[PDB]
Amino acid sequence: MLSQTLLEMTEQMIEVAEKGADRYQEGKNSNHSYDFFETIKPAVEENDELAARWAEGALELIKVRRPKYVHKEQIEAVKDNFLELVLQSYVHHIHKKRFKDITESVLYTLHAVKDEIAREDSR
Repeated sequence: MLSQTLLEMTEQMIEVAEKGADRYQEGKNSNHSYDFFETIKPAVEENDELAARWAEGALELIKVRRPKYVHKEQIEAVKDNFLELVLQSYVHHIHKKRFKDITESVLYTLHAVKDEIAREDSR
């Protein structure tokens, strides 16, 4: 792989998360029934694939050279929170505070990985 791929995947997840946050808020304000098999399920499946490939790349990144601000446990925690964030953006059952907490957690780790990449890619 190239750090370039990881970076793109990182930015893709950030966008999924930010667009997800807006979808969540819009759903709480004025609910809309999203289709399960045609929209929700495929969104989770696609993002599940994205998250897995990202994690493997992120983990590779930290093994080759010990990064300054990102560690394994942090990378591993993204998956479950990210997937919950995706599902809830459509069904929005969880409360505002909880949605914010997982979104904040996911975004920070994503930004951290992004920072490490840029820092090490610039030598």
